Amino acid sequence: DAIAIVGMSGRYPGARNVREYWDNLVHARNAIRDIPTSRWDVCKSMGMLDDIEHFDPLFFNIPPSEAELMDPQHRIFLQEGYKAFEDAGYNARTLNEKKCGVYLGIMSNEYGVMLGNSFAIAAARIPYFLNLKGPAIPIDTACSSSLVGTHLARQALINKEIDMALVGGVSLYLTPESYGANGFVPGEGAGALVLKRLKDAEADRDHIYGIIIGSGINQDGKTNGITAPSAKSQMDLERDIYETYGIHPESISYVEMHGTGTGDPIELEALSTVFQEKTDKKQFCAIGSVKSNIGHTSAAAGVAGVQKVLLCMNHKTLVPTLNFTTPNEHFEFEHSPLYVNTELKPWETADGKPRRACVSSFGYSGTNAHIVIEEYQPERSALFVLSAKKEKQLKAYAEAMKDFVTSNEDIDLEDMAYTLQTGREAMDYRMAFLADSREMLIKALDDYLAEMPNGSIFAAHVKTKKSEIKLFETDHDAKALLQTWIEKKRLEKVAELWVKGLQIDWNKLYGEYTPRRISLPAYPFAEEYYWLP
Amino acid sequence: DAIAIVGMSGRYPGARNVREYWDNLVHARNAIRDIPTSRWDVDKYYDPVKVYCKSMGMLDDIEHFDPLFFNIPPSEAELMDPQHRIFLQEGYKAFEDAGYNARTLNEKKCGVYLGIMSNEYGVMLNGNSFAIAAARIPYFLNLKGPAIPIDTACSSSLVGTHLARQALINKEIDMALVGGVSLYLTPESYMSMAGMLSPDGQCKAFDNGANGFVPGEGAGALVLKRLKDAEADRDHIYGIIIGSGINQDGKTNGITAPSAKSQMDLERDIYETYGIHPESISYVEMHGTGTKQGDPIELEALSTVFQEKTDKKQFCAIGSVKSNIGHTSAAAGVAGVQKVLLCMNHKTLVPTLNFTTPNEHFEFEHSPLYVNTELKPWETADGKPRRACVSSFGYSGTNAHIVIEEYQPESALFVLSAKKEKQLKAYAEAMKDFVTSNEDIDLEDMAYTLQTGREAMDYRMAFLADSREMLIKALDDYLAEMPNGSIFAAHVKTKKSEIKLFETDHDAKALLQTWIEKKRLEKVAELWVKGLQIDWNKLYGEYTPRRISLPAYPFAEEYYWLP
Repeated sequence: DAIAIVGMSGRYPGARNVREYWDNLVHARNAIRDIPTSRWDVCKSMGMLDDIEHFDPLFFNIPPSEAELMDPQHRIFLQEGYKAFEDAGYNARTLNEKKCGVYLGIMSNEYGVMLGNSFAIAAARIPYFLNLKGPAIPIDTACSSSLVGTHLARQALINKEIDMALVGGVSLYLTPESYGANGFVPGEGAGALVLKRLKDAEADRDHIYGIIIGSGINQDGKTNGITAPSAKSQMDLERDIYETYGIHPESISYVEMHGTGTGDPIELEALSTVFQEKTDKKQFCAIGSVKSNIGHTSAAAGVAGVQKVLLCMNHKTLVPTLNFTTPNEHFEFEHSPLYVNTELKPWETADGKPRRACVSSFGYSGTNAHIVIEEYQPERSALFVLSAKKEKQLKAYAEAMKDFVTSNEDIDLEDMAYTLQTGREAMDYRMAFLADSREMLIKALDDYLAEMPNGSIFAAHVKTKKSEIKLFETDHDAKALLQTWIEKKRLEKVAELWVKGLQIDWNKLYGEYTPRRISLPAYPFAEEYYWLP
Repeated sequence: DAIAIVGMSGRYPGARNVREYWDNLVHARNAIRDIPTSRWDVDKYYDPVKVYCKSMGMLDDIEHFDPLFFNIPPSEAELMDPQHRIFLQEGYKAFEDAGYNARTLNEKKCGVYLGIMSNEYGVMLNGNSFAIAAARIPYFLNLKGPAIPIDTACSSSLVGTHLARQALINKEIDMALVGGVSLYLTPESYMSMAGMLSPDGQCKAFDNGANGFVPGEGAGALVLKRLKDAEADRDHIYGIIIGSGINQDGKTNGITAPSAKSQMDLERDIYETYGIHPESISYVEMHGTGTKQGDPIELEALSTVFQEKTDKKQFCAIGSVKSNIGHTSAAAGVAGVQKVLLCMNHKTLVPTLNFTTPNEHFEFEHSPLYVNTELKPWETADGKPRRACVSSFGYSGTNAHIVIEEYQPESALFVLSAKKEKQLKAYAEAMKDFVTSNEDIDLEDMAYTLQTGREAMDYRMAFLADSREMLIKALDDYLAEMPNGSIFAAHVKTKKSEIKLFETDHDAKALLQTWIEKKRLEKVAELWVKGLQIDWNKLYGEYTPRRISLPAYPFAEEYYWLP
């Protein structure tokens, strides 16, 4: 039935993550810049990612020398994909042998040619690293790729062929060669979503961004030139989805258009016509395109749009679409169900109905996709733990957490700790601390970073402390003592032992109030430069 | 009230005149060819996704001109836009078709309204302004009515027709020459595709596979008069204009998009103003350019206006000659009017081409309209004259629509002359072909037309005939230079002395005057060819024949292009 989106990660022009992405959208920021000479010597504009050469190959058990031979599209998605899992609150341990499919939108080979680097391998990186067992399939339907992938993952989950799916897209523009409405400006990006059956997501107590309640794909078929759109195919696609899944156009209040700024009028007419077949209501449905902010992120276009929509729903807020002064002459808005939203405003819904939105993505090869997303409506000291594979990254992790807590005054401290305990892998470099308030939490992380002694803070490298924790691992009364500590109160003791490498049973910390996993900052990868050898 | 069309001349793809035009229409011929390299290299501009059309309705010999005929120095001819040269010829011939000549047009209050929309030749060169294009004919023939070029794109010649009509009705002019001319000289201009052109190079009017138009070249002219004047002057009348109107699309979706509402208003207002019932109309020559969004809008508009007034179904045939010749742009209106007049004259409807399956966006079955693809009799009920409309819509949004009604009217001495002997020979050839092709020609009307409705120029021939066969034989004998005692020929400048006697002597003049009545044609003939002025009216007593359409001057085919 319904598919839950339980994890997301994103890296788009002007946005290193989904929180910056949201902030940029709220403030109507445009990330399009002139192409610098460090890329190539110069349309002279692009929605660019920063530091596309950066990778943490050691994290992924990849030899540094192999990293130079990897398409950065592979490298960046590997990172974003992984972070999507961590966002959902899953780790290497909990993913091991999971029937998780990987569906990766990808549509260019630039690095391989400039020079392992097949589409087939690009999709297979994450399954190989995490020991996943669902199929790994790259999808090249051009700009519809990530949304096509979403559809396929959706169908596999519903048929119970997999129990989880990582869907995503990645697009870089590396060469000069591969490169009011007047055409589009190319964008770069990488995004991933983690999908589950809704019933599983609720039983597993995942945090849920939203649910997919309908999706479809089809073809333009014979058009006037292979890259031209078909009004009829777009209409059929949208109609068939709404009819198959019992979705009334009146229930939809936002559509993230394909909206490349070429094509535009055909898309508008199609969607308008389909809506009007079912309702007389006027100007109820806002339309936008994040391509106005970040450019045309190609294979990653679908996932960029889906993430925008989920963020909108989560904040119950509609954000401006950009570059709109006067309506396209070829379409008449006044008596349409559609209106272009250029305001930052509250996303209003009537009588506690869940917000619904659509995302469209159409490819130059004629393969179309369209999905319908519905807002999800859900029914003392804590022990904070952090770890990373190097001390430098632990420090970066602490900074990321401090920024996050500073930015989010309403964070549930118990949920956050719980996520750090159960929703992250305990790696070799460790710190832990107690806090009973936001202020104490921020102070602790500050103290850690500034190296100001603080009696609530514990840190160790696990390999150094082996002899010191053995006393607890094998003896029966030591375990009983630890269990008494963790069953339950002293937390200081649990903390000291945990940072030294002792495995803790985090479940025992909680009698019949158990907190929930929430979205937190994911691993801060080492930012090492790798390019052509 | 009514405006009589009393003369016509046309030059379209596959048709050097309106007689070939008619033949091509009857036989359902498509004139659209691939563009030859002698025009430009399509391979150097062609891209299938640059130009994406390689086809055109082309005129032949666009470089040919007879500058000496028009008192133009040969060297100036190279500097003249061929659009000007071509119209200058076609206009002049329209007058001759009507049976008017330099003498009879001198100082006439004749307006000239010329559809023209392009400057290619002038640009290539870097005299050739639109203003001068329209003014050539007035300058040559000493006409005194206003000379105005009309550029409303593809509606140009039909807007000109409306303006000429209103001037004639308001008695500001006594005659009008209306026309249009379009050539496509460069890859650049024909090019603009803007998405306009068909990749298949056909105007698929009314068809579901309509995907743009193919550019066409053409030059056409009509001579208009008030009907009352046309009847008093005993003109031959092709048809009458009984209504016309022009308007604007206004604000559309894109300045080149059409407006359903404007087309409906245009047509409705015309019919209401002039008391024309849609049921009385049996053919419409559509704008019918074969564009995907344009065609269905035109159909729906016209259908709707007809349906407001009648429940009758499928009584009005629709077609578009653009299916035959391509989209002849500024000349589109005049080409359509000329088709309709020819249809009326022959009481015949002809096929519209490239029609396989009706446009999905319009349902014909319950329409007053049907697409005619048959060569068939144009039937009318009772006594009633046939009525037809022509529509022409421009890319700039200025529309025109006229309503034409069928007109229902209540030995001989043949003389020919040209400015050079070579052209006289060509004139004799054209007449022979005409007489051969037209087995029912009235010999007395024809002679009368050659006598009174053509200028006596310097190289002359004349002969007697009492039958078609005799006429054909004489012209054959003339052409073959094989002796015939009833054929006379001379160059007038050579014969001045042999004629003077009849110009100055009182008794000679009295003898010549008796001859004209004495019933002696041989004598009149010998003298006329030598340059003697003959009072042709004296040849006729109780019965005077009527002017009819004959082949016009066959211009020298001299090549002029860029200097």
